[PDB]
Amino acid sequence: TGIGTASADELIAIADAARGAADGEVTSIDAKRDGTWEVQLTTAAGAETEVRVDEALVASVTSTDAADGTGPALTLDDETIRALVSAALAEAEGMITDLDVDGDDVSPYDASVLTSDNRSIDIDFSADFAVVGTDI
Amino acid sequence: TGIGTASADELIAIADAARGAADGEVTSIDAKRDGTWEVQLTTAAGAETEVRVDEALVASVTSTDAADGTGPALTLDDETIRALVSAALAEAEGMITDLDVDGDDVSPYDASVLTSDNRSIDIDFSADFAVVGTDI
Ligand SMILES: [U]
Ligand SMILES: [U]
Ligand SMILES: [U]
Ligand SMILES: [U]
Ligand SMILES: [U]
Ligand SMILES: [U]
Ligand SMILES: [U]
Ligand SMILES: [U]
Ligand SMILES: [Zn+2]
Ligand SMILES: [Zn+2]
Ligand SMILES: [Zn+2]
Ligand SMILES: [Zn+2]
Ligand SMILES: [Zn+2]
Ligand SMILES: [Zn+2]
Ligand SMILES: [Zn+2]
Ligand SMILES: [Zn+2]
Ligand SMILES: [Zn+2]
Ligand SMILES: [Zn+2]
Repeated sequence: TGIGTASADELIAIADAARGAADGEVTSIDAKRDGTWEVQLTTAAGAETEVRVDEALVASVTSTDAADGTGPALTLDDETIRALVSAALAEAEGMITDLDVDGDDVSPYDASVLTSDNRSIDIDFSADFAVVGTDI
Repeated sequence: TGIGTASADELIAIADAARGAADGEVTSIDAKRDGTWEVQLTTAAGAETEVRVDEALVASVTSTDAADGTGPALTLDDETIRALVSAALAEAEGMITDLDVDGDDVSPYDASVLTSDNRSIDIDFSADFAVVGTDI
């Protein structure tokens, strides 16, 4: 794939990840061909560790709104995210920026595509994943 | 920046990160302009949570080699990674694939650049960060 990075900041992040999984100072950062990195740490003594370092996602709660006093009928289960992402990218090419199942019940799903133009396209979909609305 | 993704797989990863920080099924995935995502989860009851989701790096130990029976004189401290990454990219443009301070003592530092050509350039540097060697 596109193995490697041009970012000192990323390499430093990868050194830092490894630095907290084992003792010793960093003596090698190496891109494996899957997408992961191997970092070698090395103690004053000469003890070598090898640390795998992967892209992770960390999730922290930001807000909260207790029960108004209805759950959701539909949801962004894995099926549903994959449908919307095709449907949306078919209708307009670019980066997906928003998916929601909030909607207005006859258009239950929404996606926002961002485009080279830096022009946002708010797309509206039927329960059956057909385009029913655009806003460019 | 390049806000968004064309990857259902990434959105599903982001939904999954959030799914494990709070209860409820996912009803919104939204890219914030820093680089993070907000996921809204929603319980059967109607309780909304918002979850921040960031790029993280996770580090797991892979191997180990106890003391042969010398630590490292030099190391890839943050200073040193930033020097090598410029020095290397100056000498040859592309993605950095390896940094090491193993070397042969008169060339204490090494970098590997990967290039559009898919041609690897193994570069060799003095303690003073000058190029002393290439291998194309
Ligand atoms: U390795
Ligand atoms: U990621
Ligand atoms: U909320
Ligand atoms: U949204
Ligand atoms: U938000
Ligand atoms: U990253
Ligand atoms: U090792
Ligand atoms: U290396
Ligand atoms: Zn609130
Ligand atoms: Zn899943
Ligand atoms: Zn489903
Ligand atoms: Zn709608
Ligand atoms: Zn809309
Ligand atoms: Zn071993
Ligand atoms: Zn640091
Ligand atoms: Zn230093
Ligand atoms: Zn060398
Ligand atoms: Zn070399």
